[PDB]
Amino acid sequence: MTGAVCPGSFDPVTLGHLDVFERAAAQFDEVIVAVLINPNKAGMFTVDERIEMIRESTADLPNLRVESGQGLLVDFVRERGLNAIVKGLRTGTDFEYELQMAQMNKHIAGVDTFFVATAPAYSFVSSSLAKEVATYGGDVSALLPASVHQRLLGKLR
Amino acid sequence: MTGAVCPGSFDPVTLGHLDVFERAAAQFDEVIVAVLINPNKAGMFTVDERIEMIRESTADLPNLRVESGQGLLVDFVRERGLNAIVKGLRTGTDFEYELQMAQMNKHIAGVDTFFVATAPAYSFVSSSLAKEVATYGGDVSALLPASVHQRLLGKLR
Amino acid sequence: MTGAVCPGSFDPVTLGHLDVFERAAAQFDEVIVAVLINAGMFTVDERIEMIRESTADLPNLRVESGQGLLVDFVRERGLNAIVKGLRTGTDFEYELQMAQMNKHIAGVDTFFVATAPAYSFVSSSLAKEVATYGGDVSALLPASVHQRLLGKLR
Amino acid sequence: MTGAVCPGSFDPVTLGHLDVFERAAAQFDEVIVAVLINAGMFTVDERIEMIRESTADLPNLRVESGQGLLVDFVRERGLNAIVKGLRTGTDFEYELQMAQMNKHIAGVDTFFVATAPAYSFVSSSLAKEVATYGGDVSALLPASVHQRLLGKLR
Amino acid sequence: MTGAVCPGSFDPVTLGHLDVFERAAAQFDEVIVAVLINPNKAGMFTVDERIEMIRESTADLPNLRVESGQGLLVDFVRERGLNAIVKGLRTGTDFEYELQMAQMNKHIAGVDTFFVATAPAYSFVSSSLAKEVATYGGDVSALLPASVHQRLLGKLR
Amino acid sequence: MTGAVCPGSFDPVTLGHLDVFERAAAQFDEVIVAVLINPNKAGMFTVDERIEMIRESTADLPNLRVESGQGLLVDFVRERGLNAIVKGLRTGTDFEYELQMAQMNKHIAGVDTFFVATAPAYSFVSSSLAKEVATYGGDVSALLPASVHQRLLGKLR
Ligand SMILES: Nc1ccccc1-n1ncc(C(=O)O)c1C(F)(F)F
Ligand SMILES: Nc1ccccc1-n1ncc(C(=O)O)c1C(F)(F)F
Ligand SMILES: Nc1ccccc1-n1ncc(C(=O)O)c1C(F)(F)F
Ligand SMILES: Nc1ccccc1-n1ncc(C(=O)O)c1C(F)(F)F
Repeated sequence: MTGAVCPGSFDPVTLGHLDVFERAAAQFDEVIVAVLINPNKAGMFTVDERIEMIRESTADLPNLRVESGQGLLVDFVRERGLNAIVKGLRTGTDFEYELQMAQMNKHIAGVDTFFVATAPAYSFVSSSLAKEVATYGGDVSALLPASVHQRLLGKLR
Repeated sequence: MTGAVCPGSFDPVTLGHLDVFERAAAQFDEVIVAVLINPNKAGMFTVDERIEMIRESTADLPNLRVESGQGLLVDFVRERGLNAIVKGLRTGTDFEYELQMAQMNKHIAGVDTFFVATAPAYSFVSSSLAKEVATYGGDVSALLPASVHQRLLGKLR
Repeated sequence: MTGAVCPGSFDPVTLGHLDVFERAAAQFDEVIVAVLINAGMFTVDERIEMIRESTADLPNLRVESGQGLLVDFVRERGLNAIVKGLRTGTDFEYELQMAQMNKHIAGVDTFFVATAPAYSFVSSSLAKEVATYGGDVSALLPASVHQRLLGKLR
Repeated sequence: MTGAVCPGSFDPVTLGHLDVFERAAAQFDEVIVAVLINAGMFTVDERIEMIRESTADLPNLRVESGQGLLVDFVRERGLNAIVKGLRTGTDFEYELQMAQMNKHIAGVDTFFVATAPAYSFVSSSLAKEVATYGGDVSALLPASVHQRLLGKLR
Repeated sequence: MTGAVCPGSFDPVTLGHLDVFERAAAQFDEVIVAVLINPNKAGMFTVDERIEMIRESTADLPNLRVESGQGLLVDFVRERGLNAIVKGLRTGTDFEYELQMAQMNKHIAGVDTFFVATAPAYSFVSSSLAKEVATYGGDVSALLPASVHQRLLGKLR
Repeated sequence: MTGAVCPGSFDPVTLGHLDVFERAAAQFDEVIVAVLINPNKAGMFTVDERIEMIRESTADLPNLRVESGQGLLVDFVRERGLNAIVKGLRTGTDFEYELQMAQMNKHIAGVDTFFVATAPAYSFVSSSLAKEVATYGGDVSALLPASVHQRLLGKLR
């Protein structure tokens, strides 16, 4: 059985992330989405809220599961019998930064990273920019899953 | 039942390519190396020679096979009942160019592309630069598998 | 009386190009599309025709063929601005060199716009290549252009 | 009636910025410099003042402070174009994301211009940093700004 | 009488840095490693510790010396009667950022900057990423000189 | 004695090249400008014309000499008792390409490469773009040494 981990803060999950999840679940026997908890930045949504939002949006992916993770990612991956990470990239400068992390993760733990190019429609979407825009009344409903948008309006109120 | 195609001209295969093959073979049930031939431009090596050099250096990968082709890569992929391409990247400029072809390939045929970061040792190795340096007498033995180096020197002489 | 020139080979014009034309047309009183003679699929007249067909709804745009220095083309028509679309940061680096050169020699400025997201991967070159091998590029090209491209391949 | 907004923190405005203002002013009937309140050296009023002082020769330019979404600022003034300067391909990538977002949510377009070559290395941040340690940045800043910067450091 | 300054925070020095030091020392009559301290931000290591770690791994470079400083790098350079800075680069984004500082430094003080490309093996090594990975238990022994690794582990414990 | 080689086609030498030559001659005891002859592309100026133009523009650099070179650059460098190359860069994408060549040259012959950032005024100038512009009556006199411009007008007639 093949498998990969899709890591991120997902605060909140976007349609870009979801596209990556779907494409991973289509090519690996199992996919684990790792929602990374950071004690430093606490973000807009709690880890449990983030997990629930992802589960709602991935309800039709039976071979994908969602968990919280903390600390060194390659430990999270290897603890679950896997040794691949799958991540989306939206630009060359994204690649450069992620490349050093991928080479580091391969060096320290033998864990591989597979990158997928963003769907063209979501090349400009990020969690941070979506939150920023929404905070000032901008409409980001076309960039987020249905599950997220309603919950986002709520947090803003 | 998972699988991916690793495409290239492989004229000749490099250690960088072999690294990608090994990493693909580790993460997918089957891997097909697609030796893509330009029927209008002979390279340095014939199709038979390219395939032999790849086979000799992949003998320890039981789930990898090598086949040639031409025309649209996505047709090669789909006619084998697969839907994924695996390719290596070295730079951010690599990524921009490949992103465009990856997005085109997904658009016209639904085929996805997964990129892996080059092993650091091979980030400067290319088929073209290896051929160029060897043409002028530089030592490229450490960048090419054994199956390649002296065949290359033979071509040049 | 504002104006800009949108240059390119446009062989053929894509929906990515048309997007840039419309955006230029929305912000400048006068837009001239400059079809540059440089070697490819469509003749200059054919390219001009495909563009005119696809830009009928833009009253302040016209299409002309051009040769020689782009800056001469621009200045001989009383303008001093170029409008061009970009997809990547590598696009910017290459175009930046030409933009600074053009400003240096003739005082002609260049305004760049970011590609629409949907057309990130579309280029004349790649569309021709894919169509040549039977790939469907109908969603990447103006309706008129697409039929004409089929015709060339036959 | 064409127009564009040139946004930034301008803390302080540099000769690189002023170059972009002049170039925008040359191609659009109306330019509004938007001084964004976000945390730094000069107050909003001070930044506005330094810009007005340095743009007296541009009759079709005015300077206003802004808060909230840039697209709201732009649309509430009847415009739908942003003009911004770029130095590198990395600049383009970051700005491209915001430009496509801004177009998506409000239909506001963005036009980028390449920096003048002489100002490739100038930024408000680096000029302040260097001046703070006694480096001479007088050739990188408008005459007025430079005196005012000295004053802040004293 | 030729000479160059190799600047950095070196918190801690990496094998990538050491490679740059060695290459500078090979091409200039004297090299000064400038340990630049932010008087307002303690790093992980004190100035004395940073200098010791660099000295212990450069003992075989007779024409290299190590000194700390703060403020404008160009003043450090000129007060030693020198006019050149030598720095390593890994990426094109590295280059854009350093180009801006190099052009500023030439403008204000006439000091030139020479960049060298990272050794391929170290292209993913940074002081910050090494500290981050070690903080969470990853093995970074092969990216840091002997003079550094266990001191780092000691800091973390 | 320290030294470096400054390689290029220099067809014709530009003020950007000259800035690099001056900065190299200021930091190394000797500099050799290697005018690379290519049998494929024959260019606008003969090798001897290119050498003469460079000598005129570098008349006040007594520690810089100009020679023609052919074949593998690292052989040219090592044959002259040197093991450094100095080259200018005008952008990050220039760096990426040159980086692979620098890593290759270091690998095959132990020859180092030092890069210098372009003077801001010449960031847009190249031999090719200068020739192209001049061919159609554009004025590139501010971008080329005095020696070149007159000779360029002549070739165009
Ligand atoms: N936008 C996007 C599209 C495809 C794949 C990934 C992304 N992506 N990458 C990082 C992030 C983030 O904001 O955290 C995202 C996005 F949020 F999903 F858009
Ligand atoms: N060098 C390299 C390393 C990892 C994956 C791929 C490669 N790669 N990439 C492009 C090319 C090329 O020849 O064009 C190669 C290489 F050839 F395998 F080395
Ligand atoms: N990694 C590296 C390799 C060669 C030259 C320099 C470095 N380098 N570059 C930046 C940095 C950094 O720590 O920020 C380093 C490293 F730290 F030495 F590794
Ligand atoms: N333009 C420039 C500026 C500083 C250093 C180098 C250059 N450079 N680099 C390559 C080339 C070339 O055209 O062959 C040049 C230039 F031609 F000098 F501008």
